Amino acid sequence: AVQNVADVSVLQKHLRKLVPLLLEDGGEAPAALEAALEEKSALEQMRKFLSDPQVHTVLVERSTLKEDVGDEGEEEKEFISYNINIDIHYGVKSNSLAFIKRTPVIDADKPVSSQLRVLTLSEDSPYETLHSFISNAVAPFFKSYIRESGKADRDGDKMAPSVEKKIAELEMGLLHLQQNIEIPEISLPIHPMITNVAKQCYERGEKPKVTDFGDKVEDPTFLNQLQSGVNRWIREIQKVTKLDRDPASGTALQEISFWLNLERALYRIQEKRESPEVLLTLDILKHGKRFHATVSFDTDTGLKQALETVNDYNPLMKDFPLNDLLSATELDKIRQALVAIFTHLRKIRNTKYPIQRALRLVEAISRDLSSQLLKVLGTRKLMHVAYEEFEKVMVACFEVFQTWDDEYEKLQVLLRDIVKRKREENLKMVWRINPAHRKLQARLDQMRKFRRQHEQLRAVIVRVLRPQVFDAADANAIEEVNLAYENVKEVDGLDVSKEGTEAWEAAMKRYDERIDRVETRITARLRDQLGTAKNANEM
Amino acid sequence: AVQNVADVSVLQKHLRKLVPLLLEDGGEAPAALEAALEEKSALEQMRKFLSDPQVHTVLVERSTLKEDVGDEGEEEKEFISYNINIDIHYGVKSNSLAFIKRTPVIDADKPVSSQLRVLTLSEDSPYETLHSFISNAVAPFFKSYIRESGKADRDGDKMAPSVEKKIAELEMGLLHLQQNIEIPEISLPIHPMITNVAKQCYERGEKPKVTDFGDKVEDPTFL
Repeated sequence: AVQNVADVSVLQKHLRKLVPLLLEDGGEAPAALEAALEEKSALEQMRKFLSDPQVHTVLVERSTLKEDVGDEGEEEKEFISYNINIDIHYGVKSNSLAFIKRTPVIDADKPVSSQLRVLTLSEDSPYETLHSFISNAVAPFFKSYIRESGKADRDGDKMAPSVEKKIAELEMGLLHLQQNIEIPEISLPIHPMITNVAKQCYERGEKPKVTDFGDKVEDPTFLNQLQSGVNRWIREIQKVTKLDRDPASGTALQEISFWLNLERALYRIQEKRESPEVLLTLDILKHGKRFHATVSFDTDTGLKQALETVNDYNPLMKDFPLNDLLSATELDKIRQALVAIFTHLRKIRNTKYPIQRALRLVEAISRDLSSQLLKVLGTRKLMHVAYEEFEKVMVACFEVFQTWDDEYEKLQVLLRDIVKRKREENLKMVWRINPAHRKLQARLDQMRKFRRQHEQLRAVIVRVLRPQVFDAADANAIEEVNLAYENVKEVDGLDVSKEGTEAWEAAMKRYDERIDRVETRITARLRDQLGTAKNANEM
Repeated sequence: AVQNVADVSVLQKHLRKLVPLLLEDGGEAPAALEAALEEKSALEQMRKFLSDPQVHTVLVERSTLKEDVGDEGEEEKEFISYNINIDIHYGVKSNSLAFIKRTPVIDADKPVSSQLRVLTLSEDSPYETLHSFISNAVAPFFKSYIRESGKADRDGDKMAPSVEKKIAELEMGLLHLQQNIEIPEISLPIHPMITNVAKQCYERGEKPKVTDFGDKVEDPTFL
């Protein structure tokens, strides 16, 4: 509710004590914070924040500014820059603190931190952060709250279980979190003095030497700065190298993009650390026997085993038929690409790959198929596709689907071959894969059925419905069947909604009620025309 | 990861200097936080949380307990206590501080506070808690970044608009989550000794009357 408006001093001191540890493991309320923190620009902002019972967002940041300095000797300078915002956004190269007022007006007499919750910003990957942290912060908490509150006990309100289900839908629906951000390389995050000195020592074309750095070649502080910069670079490249998109929650296109991305990134970083600057930095730090940095660089590459992990190039062997599929618009070329990609998947046998990842990618390929064949059938315009042409295009599509079903069975055989490999290590043996195109195909196949019967229902009208070939019921029933036919023809087509199939089923049971009316009429004509004899028109 | 691990002492002292600023709004560490320091189970759970990268979540629950009273007509007092939680739980009348590693790898040289992620919760209503906090935490920030980072111009992931609709329907459902106070029936407190005298004189098969308490019927402090 609305209460007394808190003062600047109490919360200012609170945040001043809280920040420096959370920001740089210390600092004890740095003066750069207090400079613009006490500024009227921030002061009136926070006065409005406390007073207005409508704003509950704020963002106090402290960017470690990378001040580019043009003076000769170094490239950049570390800087401190406190920033004030009333809205929350991704601060670049900084972590921020947000404060949400749980009470629309906050006072100091009640605890400010009790009526206001604290958030701290992530700069490395804010989206992955926020997702994983809200999951781990609410999903078990909300489950425990549901259990203790007995929401399952009172069935009058059943929306809390649904909101738990949709929280789960969020948490398992987006795992990529805009993964594969395509970070191929960065700048050199090491000591700038050495880099610049070596730059002028090499632009002269005289092979930068040990002595030209002066005492810095053996200075303990200079070598420590080199070690810190090398450690920062090695940590950054480790972070970028350990990135690996989850095979699920994505697509085959995402997988191939990630594969090519990591390939080119490792290609460029295996050519970047070989620059003379890095070599001379390592040499002159080891000159002072800085062996820890050397062994870290030797062991913290973290890319070699990844290099053999990507040394399989049958991935591209499959990717080429994947591009053929993405370019495919006709069924024959579609299962030609399927045959090719199956052959390449059989060829993957000689290489090493995570088998669960491979199975997930196979399922992703199956649903990518489902999607492209769906757009193909939509292109074929089945909404009013003619009878015989519907059957013909169905024969083509269904034989293509049977070819891909044979491919699926051969993939199961390849999975048995995988298990033949797997007796080398004997890990988990759980397999479950099912493309949903089945249901699509399900609808497909059932439509075929009505088409068949409708053909049978046409000629007999000229034959059995015609009077010995009454006229009134004859005309009535032909109008019945024709209007019901146009109804079941324009009611549903390339439509993929299964509830559309159910509505079609209702339409066809009305169809069949007219059919059975015709059956009763023709059988009545039968029986009233019977009783004479057996021969020909009698029976 | 485990290459360098922050010590128990440094992290525990950081929490000791951090908690009172939040759960007392700038106060000083109480005897509950002293127990938190000395709680061997907490002492081992924080070590497991800091070391094991399998779980990056820890929760400290400054609990309020219904302290029994002997006063002259004044209801039972509340005593501040502490609880440790590797996982997270629905705390009741017990404030909570959650610490989940923003940086999955654990390094003592890396600033531990800048290696961790700080959340907190006071028990007023989980419904409005989750709704308002997710709203003012993700809506402006998420839409601001997707609009400003050029992702709205990137077709690599149309995942973002779908999850925007997802966030919106979270906020809708959680704001409509305002139905029940959820206070159907609570235990009736009188006093321990009267209740146990009644139970012990009835379990024998006898009706409790004024006589069983004996002297307790005319004791002004007891009454």
